[PDB]
Amino acid sequence: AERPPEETLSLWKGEQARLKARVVDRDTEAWQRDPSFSGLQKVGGVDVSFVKGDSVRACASLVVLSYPELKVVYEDSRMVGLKAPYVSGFLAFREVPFLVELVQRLQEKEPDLMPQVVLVDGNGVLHQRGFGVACHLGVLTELPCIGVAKKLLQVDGLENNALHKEKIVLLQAGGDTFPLIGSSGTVLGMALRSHDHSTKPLYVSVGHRISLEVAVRLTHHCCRFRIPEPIRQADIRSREYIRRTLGQ
Ligand SMILES: [K+]
Ligand SMILES: [Mg+2]
Repeated sequence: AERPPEETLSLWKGEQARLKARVVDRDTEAWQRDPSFSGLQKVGGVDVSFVKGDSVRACASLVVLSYPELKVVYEDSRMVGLKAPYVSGFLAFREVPFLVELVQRLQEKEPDLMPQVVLVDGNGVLHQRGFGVACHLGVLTELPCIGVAKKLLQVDGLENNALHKEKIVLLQAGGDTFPLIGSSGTVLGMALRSHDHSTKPLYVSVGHRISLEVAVRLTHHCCRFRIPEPIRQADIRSREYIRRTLGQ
């Protein structure tokens, strides 16, 4: 509903700094150091869709897909009540509690389908304070997480200016990338052209327990369309559930 007061945003910033010390930005799973990701069998995807008329009602979805076939083997959607509006840089405080609850519900119902990695709609370390929603989910669940964003977060001097759009033009095939370098010189993420018949890139960053190069290549391998299939299937389910709720 209402934008949070400065007292709340300060506490949220403090919480992000405390948790950021737990981010692991290298590979820690045997399949991640395999040239073909042999051993990777389950890739997760999450989405939260907010109802057009209601600032309280939302639908959170978790899917698990087989790898490499990308078939849905687990799905869960839930209507939830929002506690916070969208504020850029504080996305996790609007939705990460629902995602954690979705992972806990999977652990109770189908523990053998726990994903080995989760694609999250939104940034990881490409973030105002280096701790976006993909890092936040990763630290709370200890699952490997990848941040996949559909627009460029303009932090650390990153801009969607004419030079950025030129670089996008040079991305000519599915799988082409260019690095996102902050003013500090740090590599924050990668722009990725995710398939041959899309021109607007994805922006991929490390969430937790994965390296950037592995994060980018896996994201590419999950793309049948622009949006990686685990996120895409969670989107589809969240919106269908909202539709059926309003009657349709
Ligand atoms: K989402
Ligand atoms: Mg989505």
